[PDB]
Amino acid sequence: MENFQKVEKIGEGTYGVVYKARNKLTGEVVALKKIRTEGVPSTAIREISLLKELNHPNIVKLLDVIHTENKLYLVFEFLHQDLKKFMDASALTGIPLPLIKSYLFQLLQGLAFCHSHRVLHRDLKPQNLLINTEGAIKLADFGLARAFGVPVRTYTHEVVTLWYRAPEILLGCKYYSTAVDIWSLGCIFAEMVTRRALFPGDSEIDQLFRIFRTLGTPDEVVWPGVTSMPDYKPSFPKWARQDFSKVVPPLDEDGRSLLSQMLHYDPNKRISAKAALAHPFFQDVTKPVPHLRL
Repeated sequence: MENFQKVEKIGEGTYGVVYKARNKLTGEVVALKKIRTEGVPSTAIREISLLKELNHPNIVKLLDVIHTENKLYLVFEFLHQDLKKFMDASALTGIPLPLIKSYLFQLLQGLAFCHSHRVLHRDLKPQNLLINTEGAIKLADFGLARAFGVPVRTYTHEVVTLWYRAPEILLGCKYYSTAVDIWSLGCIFAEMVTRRALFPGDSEIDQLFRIFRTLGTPDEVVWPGVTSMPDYKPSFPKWARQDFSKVVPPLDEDGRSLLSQMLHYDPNKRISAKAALAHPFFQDVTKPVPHLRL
């Protein structure tokens, strides 16, 4: 809009270009996201308006929803870097465990908040986890997936990553529960620790099979009702579960215990954000300052 001066392009978003901009009135710097045409369905407008109310220290603040000239612009709080870039920058040495714990702890607080309001993300990934120089990490784009379905490709034709997608989604479950977000966060937790994506699938079946080879092909024992899901196939190969000691070294026993609970197949058995915050893994949690060189 005319009220904002585009400083620069932050990157390509799921729904449209993302710009760093300055409000010509408050002088504040923000993140402007254009959402991609008939006239914007009232459903999306109402949903997004509700998002302006779910405010939390670990949720990127939605400053304004600008709907003008039949176009949508979301104005968000600006943060200088995302977890994906931070992880890439810390490849040689890896994010210190204390910071990993702090980040997971804060992220769970964010999920617990949104989940308590029955709002889920559905597309959590390192790219939408933002951090600042003070040791904070925040979840970006929360609640947008429900307002605008998550596409296979972005407006730039970029392939939306499947790496953090929960198995119930891959198996065709039409109704998502807050458990999908815990799954994603579990995958992210494992990636920060090992410095390598847990399940880097490059297709839905490849993603599903990578999960199967690590956690074992799910059956009626560990996941009641799984064999009756839309995309389940009795012909799926049968792989045996691997031991977490092999999956995420050198994560200690508390970490492995919590990760296992965040990666449970049955969405109903998967640990909640609230319960995870009480896990012994966070007994010695602190808030370290990450070293960022902007």
